[PDB]
Amino acid sequence: LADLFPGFGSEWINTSSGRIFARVGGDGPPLLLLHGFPQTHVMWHRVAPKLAERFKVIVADLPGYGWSDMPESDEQHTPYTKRAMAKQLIEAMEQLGHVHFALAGHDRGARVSYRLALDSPGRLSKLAVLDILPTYEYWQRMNRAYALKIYHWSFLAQPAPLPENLLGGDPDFYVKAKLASWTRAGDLSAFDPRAVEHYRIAFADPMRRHVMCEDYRAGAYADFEHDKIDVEAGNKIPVPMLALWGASGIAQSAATPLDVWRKWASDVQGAPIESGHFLPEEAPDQTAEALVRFFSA
Amino acid sequence: DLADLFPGFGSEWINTSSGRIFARVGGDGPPLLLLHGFPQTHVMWHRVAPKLAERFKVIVADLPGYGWSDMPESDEQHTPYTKRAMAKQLIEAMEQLGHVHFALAGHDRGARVSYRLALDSPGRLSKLAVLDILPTYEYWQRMNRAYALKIYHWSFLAQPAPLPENLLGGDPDFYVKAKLASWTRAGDLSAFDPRAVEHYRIAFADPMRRHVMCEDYRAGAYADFEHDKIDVEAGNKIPVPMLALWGASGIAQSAATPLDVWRKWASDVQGAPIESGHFLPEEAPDQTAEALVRFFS
Repeated sequence: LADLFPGFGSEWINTSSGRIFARVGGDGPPLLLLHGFPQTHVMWHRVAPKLAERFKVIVADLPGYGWSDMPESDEQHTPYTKRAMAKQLIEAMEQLGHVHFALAGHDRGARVSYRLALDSPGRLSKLAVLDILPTYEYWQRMNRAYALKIYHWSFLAQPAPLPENLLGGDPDFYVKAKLASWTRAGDLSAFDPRAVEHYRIAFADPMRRHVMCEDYRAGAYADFEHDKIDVEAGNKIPVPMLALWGASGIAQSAATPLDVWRKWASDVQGAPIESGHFLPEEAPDQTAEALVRFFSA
Repeated sequence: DLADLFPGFGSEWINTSSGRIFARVGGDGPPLLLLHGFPQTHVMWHRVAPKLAERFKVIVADLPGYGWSDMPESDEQHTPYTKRAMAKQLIEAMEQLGHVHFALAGHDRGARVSYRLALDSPGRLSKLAVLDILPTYEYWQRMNRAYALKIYHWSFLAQPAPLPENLLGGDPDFYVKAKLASWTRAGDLSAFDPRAVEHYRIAFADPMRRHVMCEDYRAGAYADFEHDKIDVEAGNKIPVPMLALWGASGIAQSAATPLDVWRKWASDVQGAPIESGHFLPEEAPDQTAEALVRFFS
């Protein structure tokens, strides 16, 4: 597997729920980058160098993803709820001495991020979320059109071992299909093939696939419940936040992203980027510029 | 290999302009067509059809593309697997038997054919019974988080080929058994005759058959919904006396109280819950059979 972060260190961060793998590079204020599904921390490899010019950039595999340890799940999918993941990453950052940090997340990692910001806003200086709306909003917008677009939200949340069993016949196909289907071009051309091999290898592990289903199961249940509480309580993220979404990404299919994020966040700015879902790989320069600008003041 | 679950029924290959319809035919009296759904074949009627064959000419047909019926070539609109096309094809099949006015009971996909048949060609039907469905439009209209999770396969199987085909290919025996079990009251396969499960398993083992099923679901997400929408918007009601049966633990009762729903779609509908999951004729054969004989005779 290729090293896509030349000069970045490698950290195995112990937490109470398992080790968090991260690449660490740069200097300056700490910036935690969180990938999503079906990816690993390497999806940041095209923007993290630019960030590392200005920030101490920690590029972490989510709990259960990549090379992070996989906590055993339970009937409530607890370790794969974003609340739990957020607590675990808070612990990881504390192990590095980062109790107040900037956070950019993509996809599942963005869900961890905004849940972190709701649960533990004091930990964040600024938050960027890439190509998501809150989990509650996706579910609340789950009509025919969206159920077809993000069918995987309900498919991967089916009780084990149904998606696991189907995924296991040809894991390569599914990970490549999801990477391709959510890009602007509809193929794998936006990705570095070395990055794709990282994603594919991670997906080849039946336990990693199970974790991904657990993440989606949490996404269908506890994550939704946690968001529902906040949205019904009018809890808003108080951390200044950037919502970036791809013009051809997933978030803009459900709804206009800034309008939605303004319901969740008291201090949100937003920008579309001409890109499919995978902003940092499809549009690394625009993404990296957006993030540097936002986190730089 | 495959048991004959209709002793004393004939076996008829009915030619149509779109391919052969396989049917078991027994009994004498007014013709009654029984249509199975997914992921089953005509043999799902094996426990109720002999009771029906006491008073009716019972024709127990595999849906177009299912079971042993031929698989018409699909197209980009999934035309042959739209319920309107399957209804047309079954009307033609019944015409080959000289049945231009018949009773019709359908379960699951076959019930969708049946009510579409009733809407498109109500003169063809004396009486219609639909088992454990609401109209396709209603499922999509009701689409929300809860229904999305419950009937996730509506969106999963409707994904563009070859995504669901490849996934189903990962563990087809598991999938068909999981569907059967998960939609019963028991939650396992104990309501089924193992010889019937063998029929369903073998049908499901054929990739071409699985492709047809995905075509059926793709139709169900697109054209079938559009056809239904036209009828809702025109206020077109089914004028054929109809019986809506649903499993107290079935799919239909979740989304909305089925009689109340069907009364929007049909002018003369009676309904009854059956103490069963989705597979009324197999989980509750006596209760189902009685209800059908009472209604049809």
